[PDB]
Amino acid sequence: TATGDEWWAKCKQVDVLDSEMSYYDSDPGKHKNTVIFLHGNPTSSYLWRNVIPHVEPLARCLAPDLIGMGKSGKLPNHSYRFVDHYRYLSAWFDSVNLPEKVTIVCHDWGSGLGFHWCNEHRDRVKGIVHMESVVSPLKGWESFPETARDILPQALRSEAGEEMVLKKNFFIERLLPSSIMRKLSEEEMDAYREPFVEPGESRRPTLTWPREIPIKGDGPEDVIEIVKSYNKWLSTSKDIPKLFINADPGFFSNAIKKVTKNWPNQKTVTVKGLHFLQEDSPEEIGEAIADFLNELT
Repeated sequence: TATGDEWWAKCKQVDVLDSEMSYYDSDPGKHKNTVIFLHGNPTSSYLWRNVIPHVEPLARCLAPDLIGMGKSGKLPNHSYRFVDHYRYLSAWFDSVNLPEKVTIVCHDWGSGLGFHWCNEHRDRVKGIVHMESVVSPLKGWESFPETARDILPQALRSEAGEEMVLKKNFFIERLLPSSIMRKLSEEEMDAYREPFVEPGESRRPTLTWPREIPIKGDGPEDVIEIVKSYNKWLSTSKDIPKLFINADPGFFSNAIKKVTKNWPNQKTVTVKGLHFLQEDSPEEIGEAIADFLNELT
């Protein structure tokens, strides 16, 4: 199912600041119940292709490609830091005729952006669904999941990051399949490869993202402070219904379950998967989001 071109034929484009962003939108401009799906690294809105159909009968579903990723525009200055993504994503939020409140569904760096957007736009949030998410700064390279303890310091956050990612597409060719339980069809793999076909700066988003991970003591301090701030808000957010979709065995999920154990007003459902759990349990994730929306209403 689902070529890259079939998925992106369903998506529209919108000008955003000095560039353009691609996004899925099941109901352009409608102010009915609305859900926004945010992917992370190194994926795109394609990641949600099998989840969204379970939610669409209840809600307008939007799923943007983050700037520099999917079919969204590439930036000539190739500056793809968290604050740069948040600039373009915030403008996108203001450009797609959203209703007064929305539910955010987010994954990985999509949750970093989504949690931050929510923290800055608190009266626009009717619920948050998060999975394999960025819920806290990390204490050190020790609190990272075991399969990546060495991958993140050495290599990507090093001088060697450029050659592994920009030249040999390490995040797409190695990391992505390494945290999916099944093996992707080459159709699905080509859909993930398409935004980063050309070697060089086109792949810079997949290298800047691991360099943004908030490691206390290392940095970056600006992301560390963004994450601490929205963690503080989330941990006392009694009025914001939350659904944590726990991946078993997961990647970040074990650590997230601990960070969020006492978060008020958070329900947990568990599904099978590693980090990219949408590729192993999209049906269960979609039906859990559908249940969550019905509880909100």
